[PDB]
Amino acid sequence: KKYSIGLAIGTNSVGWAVITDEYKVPSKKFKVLGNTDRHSIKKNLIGALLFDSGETAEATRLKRTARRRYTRRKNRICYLQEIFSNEMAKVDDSFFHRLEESFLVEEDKKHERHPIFGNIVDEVAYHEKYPTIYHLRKKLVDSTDKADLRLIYLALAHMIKFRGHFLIEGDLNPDNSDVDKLFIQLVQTYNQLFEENPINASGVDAKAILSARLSKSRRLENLIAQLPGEKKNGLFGNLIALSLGLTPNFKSNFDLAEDAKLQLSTYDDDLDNLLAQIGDQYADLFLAAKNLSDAILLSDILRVNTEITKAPLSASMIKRYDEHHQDLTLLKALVRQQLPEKYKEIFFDQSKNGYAGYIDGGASQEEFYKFIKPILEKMDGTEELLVKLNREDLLRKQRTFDNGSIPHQIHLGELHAILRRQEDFYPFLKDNREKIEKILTFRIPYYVGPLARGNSRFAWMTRKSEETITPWNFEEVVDKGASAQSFIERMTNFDKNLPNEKVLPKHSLLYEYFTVYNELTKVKYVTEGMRKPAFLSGEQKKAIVDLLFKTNRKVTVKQLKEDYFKKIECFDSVEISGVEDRFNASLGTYHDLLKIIKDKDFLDNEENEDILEDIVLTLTLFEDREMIEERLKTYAHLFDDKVMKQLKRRRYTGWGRLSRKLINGIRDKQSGKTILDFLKSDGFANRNFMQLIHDDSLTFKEDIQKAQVSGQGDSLHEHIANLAGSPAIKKGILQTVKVVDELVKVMGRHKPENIVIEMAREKNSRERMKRIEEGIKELGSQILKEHPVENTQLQNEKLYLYYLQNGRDMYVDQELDINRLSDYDVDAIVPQSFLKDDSIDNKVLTRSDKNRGKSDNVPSEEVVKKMKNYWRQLLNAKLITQRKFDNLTKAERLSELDKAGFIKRQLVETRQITKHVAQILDSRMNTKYDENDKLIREVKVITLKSKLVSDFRKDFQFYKVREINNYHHAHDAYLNAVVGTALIKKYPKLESEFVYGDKATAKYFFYSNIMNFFKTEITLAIRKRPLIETNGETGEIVWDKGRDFATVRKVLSMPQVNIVKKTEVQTGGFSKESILPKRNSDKLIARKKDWDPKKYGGFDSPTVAYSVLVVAKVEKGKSKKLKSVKELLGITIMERSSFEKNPIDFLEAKGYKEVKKDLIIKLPKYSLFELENGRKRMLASAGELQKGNELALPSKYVNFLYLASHYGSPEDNEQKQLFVEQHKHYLDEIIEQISEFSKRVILADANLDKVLSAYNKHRDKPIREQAENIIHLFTLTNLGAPAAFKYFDTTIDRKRYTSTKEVLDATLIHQSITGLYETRIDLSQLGG
RNA sequence: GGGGGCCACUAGGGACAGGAUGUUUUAGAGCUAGAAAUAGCAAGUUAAAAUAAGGCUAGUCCGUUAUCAACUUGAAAAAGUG
DNA sequence: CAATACCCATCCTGTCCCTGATGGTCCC
DNA sequence: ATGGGTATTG
Ligand SMILES: [K+]
Ligand SMILES: [K+]
Ligand SMILES: [K+]
Ligand SMILES: [K+]
Ligand SMILES: [K+]
Ligand SMILES: [K+]
Ligand SMILES: [K+]
Ligand SMILES: [K+]
Ligand SMILES: [K+]
Ligand SMILES: [K+]
Ligand SMILES: [K+]
Ligand SMILES: [K+]
Ligand SMILES: [Mg+2]
Ligand SMILES: [Mg+2]
Repeated sequence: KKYSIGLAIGTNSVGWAVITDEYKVPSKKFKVLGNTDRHSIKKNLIGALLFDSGETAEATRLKRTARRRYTRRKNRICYLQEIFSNEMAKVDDSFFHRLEESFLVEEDKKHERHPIFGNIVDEVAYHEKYPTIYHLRKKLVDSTDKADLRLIYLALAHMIKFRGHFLIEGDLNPDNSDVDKLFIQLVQTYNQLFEENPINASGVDAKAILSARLSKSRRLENLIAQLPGEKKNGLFGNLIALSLGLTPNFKSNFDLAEDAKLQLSTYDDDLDNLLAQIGDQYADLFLAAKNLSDAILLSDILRVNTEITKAPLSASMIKRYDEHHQDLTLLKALVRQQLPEKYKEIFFDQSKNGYAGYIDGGASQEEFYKFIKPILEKMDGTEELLVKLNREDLLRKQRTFDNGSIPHQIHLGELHAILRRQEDFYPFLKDNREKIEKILTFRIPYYVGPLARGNSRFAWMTRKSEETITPWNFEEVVDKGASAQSFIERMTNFDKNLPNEKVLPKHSLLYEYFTVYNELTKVKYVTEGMRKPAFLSGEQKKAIVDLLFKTNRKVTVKQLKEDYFKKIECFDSVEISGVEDRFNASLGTYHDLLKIIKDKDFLDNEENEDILEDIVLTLTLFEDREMIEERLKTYAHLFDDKVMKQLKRRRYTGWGRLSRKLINGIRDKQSGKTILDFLKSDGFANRNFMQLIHDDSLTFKEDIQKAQVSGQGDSLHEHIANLAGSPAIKKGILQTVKVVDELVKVMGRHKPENIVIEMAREKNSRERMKRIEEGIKELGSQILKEHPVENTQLQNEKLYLYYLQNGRDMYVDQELDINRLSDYDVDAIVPQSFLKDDSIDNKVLTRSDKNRGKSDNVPSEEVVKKMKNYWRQLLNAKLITQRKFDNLTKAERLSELDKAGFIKRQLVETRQITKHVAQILDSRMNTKYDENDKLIREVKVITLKSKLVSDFRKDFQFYKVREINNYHHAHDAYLNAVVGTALIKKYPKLESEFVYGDKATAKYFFYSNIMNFFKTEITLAIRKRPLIETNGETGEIVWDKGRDFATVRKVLSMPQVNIVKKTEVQTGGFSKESILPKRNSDKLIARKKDWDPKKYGGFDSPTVAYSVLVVAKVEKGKSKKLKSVKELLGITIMERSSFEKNPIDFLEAKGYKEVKKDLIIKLPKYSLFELENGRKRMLASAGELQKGNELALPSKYVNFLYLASHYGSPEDNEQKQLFVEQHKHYLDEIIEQISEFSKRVILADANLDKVLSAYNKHRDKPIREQAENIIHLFTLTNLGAPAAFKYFDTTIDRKRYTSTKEVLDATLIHQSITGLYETRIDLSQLGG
């Protein structure tokens, strides 16, 4: 009794099948438990587990961090209130109490309902005086009078509660950067550097032009237009563009070779890098430009003169309010005069998108502008209002979405101003001025995380002392250093060879020395007289390092040949091997530090090694400039303040993969030399890192083995979670392992012969729009400016390719037409006959694919000559990738080995995740070791790609139609088992390539014809094969083409297939997040304990974690007479912990009495119930059901639907077409099969009748179209939740099962993971 | 085949610190002519508070991921059962 | 009860770690 | 997006 297992691992499914020697699927009687008359049941050993997608932790994390932010904002306000407590108690002893209960209805308010003052007169007077908070803010900033303390608190609290971003380090408002003066200083430094070519900037109103609410390039065009004989791409134009935020190219301005693209948003290097070529001579010039950027940016936020107020922000908000008032008055009068019938709809209808809906309804600024633009264009006198509308500056509010550009420094300026104003009248303000400022300014450093005390699995902070941390004691109670170190050390890897050693920083000098020597030691060179290529000696390698690697950032092969072999060795022709074009490794950190410290002798002295290694470490471990300075202070005596400042400014990111103790630490017992010592010099063997750690002559290997530790073993689940993959496929993996365990238990604990596994292949429009916007603005093209596109629009392949190609053909240097995209072609770079890649990375939009060249290869050489420059531009704009660029440019460098490789890649799985699944299964099956202490592989784990069984299905007409039912997962698993076992039986030599564990034309031919042994006749550029295919060596039979195909057909035709939808408790949010308005409904859920939703609104739509069958009695009528009931009670996710802590008390609180504690059945989502005539339902909620049956459509109809819908040789195409038309009656039959199914199980009379009418309406339609829509028809029959579908143009809405009463008398079915083991409970025997 | 260092390019996972809206109740005295329904007009831009109910471990912490047929013995974790 | 239509929080900045996919190079 | 909650109409 031998057998194999076939598995199909997917993101929502795991298919499984058991096969025997004859590729047959067994069938057993399985015991049935429960209280029904059935004691056993016949099961086929084939099925598929279904489950909802595994979810990512992203949403949970976002909610967690937002939670923390709300807590901490509340704490900011609490600090501020604690500061005011005593003096406010002297002014108004209940002010903060009125504030805390501002939400409460007056009935529930324990104080006066007017918050600020507590009487109606003063409150109305306040609001008349300061219609917005910014009015009071500006007053307190500018005025010299003593203010009411409550008014002060309100302004300061408004600044603290909404403080603004911190994306700008340092302080702000350096003389308030009025744009004219920075523009003038730019002109001045430009005229300083170019006295012969000066710019006349007189009469140019830079303030208006650069601060205008216009696009960057348009403001650039305006300013350039104000300068005759001066162009936008010149030096000054490029500087103004850089100040406006564009990406100008300074190459052409200074006749550069290096492309000097600069954007102020790598710039720190990109400027230094550039300055080198033209000197520091020009630095100040560019600097006078950078400042302007700041000013321009501030001109976006502060739209008022900054010399009339120290509150430019609040003044600009008041400008908004005043223009809103004026424009609203004018608009009201205009509409009164010209369109008097619309006035109401505009100013009274909250449902309409007029001013009413804009202020009181749900209309956004954008929706209101869209609603009122035609009304303004239709009337007269609205020209200025239309101008303000198109500038997005009409009837503006003050609390909006574009306020994210307001830095915290501005709010801080106004806060500090108010403090210095009123600290003269209150002493507690003066003595707590810096404290309040710190309340506004303090941020938890990202490298500290939560300030937990041992109850957060996310926390890592170390405390210098054990006491409550506040904004003013943070630097003292918290260890910024140890916390910033643990921030990274908990996420970095250790050296795999020496597990207890930390890896080196990636940009470590020692690490880069290692990499360069390791690459340089395998180089070989030949000259004319030499007999054989030779290695570089230790002396030669040191000479190359000193002369070349320590003088150029990158060392090319040309530099090696000329600057060394010619200069030193006196060789006119030298052939180099082991390195191509240039060296991969390089001593970049050496050159950074040589620029910064300018002491080459310091860098070359081995004595300073340690120090340098520390510095880089410090520069990499930390990112806070203050901390970097504090750490580098111990070397302050070695460098000037210039060098030390330049040194603290430089920072590195990322870490290496080896430890210092491996590179330059452990030494060989006899040589005393470390690894790096062998790299620098190793006789005439020049052994690299791998050889060094594998030669038994040396002790490196033995010490590596000894250093190895294993630690604690993960559980299966722990091991799977720590894998690298999408959590959905990990859910699939774990379910697969559980399935295999249960299947082995079914077979009497006998382990299978083989296990064949296949793994399915694997918001976004926002990323697409970002890709194109960046590529086109980096490109500098106005095709996006004239052709606007929305994010959704990029879900079209051809249009997305159009924008990625800048509207040009990719094989011809010509423009493409948008409206002609239907006439163009989308071609694969490397042909899909070789690389089955259908992504944008291997596809190209061209006018005609003929223009690619020959279709059997990579684009021809002529196209590459024509288009390499344009492709390089698309590559630098990141519109095409480097892999795409390399495949496009391969003709100047496709070989037969490449084709053999592509074909093998289509068949041999190499994804690491599938190998991990194979490793898990193999280590669970094969556990014993032989006499040589080598693993005994009883169970062979084979892995296959989907194309094998796909091609098998299409070649032998075992077609799949996914929409008919869920049987195709299990069928895929079965075919996988069969194909894999037969394949390794026929060619055992291929075990290496397909089983886990330890000429180009020949392999091309072989791997292309590997699957031909199944066929009877093969036509290959006609040969015929025997009926019985056997193994050549063993003589064992692998495939009988007369009998085994019939076996496969019978297995696919079997109607009983164990589909099991995984029952899962629901988790996540309590309910819909929308805070609904007050309503007289018990569906409303209180957002806080005392906030009765009928007064305050609240949530609805709670999510049921799982339902519960309650058999009890409830009071009835005014007499409270106990009446026995049996019903489904949905325990909501929020009620879950309370219900589980004590279920009797929970249920009695809900109203139930005398609950039978033993008849309480937990029913998760998708719980299975069987009713009459085999009709099945799954629990969707406590009050709704999903379809629970599969429609087992016969195989002839499945194949007919495949062929007819257009889901080879022209003669075979004709035979298939002829079979379609000869079996046309199948159509009606299929309908019949659906109807009898629906009437039996679905029970949607209206829908089935509408569908029958639709089918009888389109009987004259073409057969292909009718079949395509019959495919849609199965949405009515499909397992699971009902959904709407369309038969041609008729739309069928979903019939829901809005009542769960019937299942209380049906039979509940508990299934094991495979569905082979059942427990069935007659629920009709409960109640009375 | 499997594994490693490097280079180049991409696709995804995880954690932290922050920003702007939104929503909800209250506050921002609506007025007049009618008894009222209702008519006419005025006004509107702002704020406070909450933003998973809440928890104990009381931290400027934690509360939406992963995991879950049934049954026996189990406080549970977990084994066992056809 | 049955059918029907409607609703559903959104957007953004920064710092950092990790694997895996493809191509290439040098090795065990 | 899907698919369960909700109010409306009946
Ligand atoms: K009261
Ligand atoms: K000009
Ligand atoms: K609104
Ligand atoms: K190279
Ligand atoms: K860093
Ligand atoms: K010094
Ligand atoms: K879920
Ligand atoms: K879950
Ligand atoms: K490699
Ligand atoms: K916020
Ligand atoms: K009001
Ligand atoms: K289950
Ligand atoms: Mg809270
Ligand atoms: Mg708000």
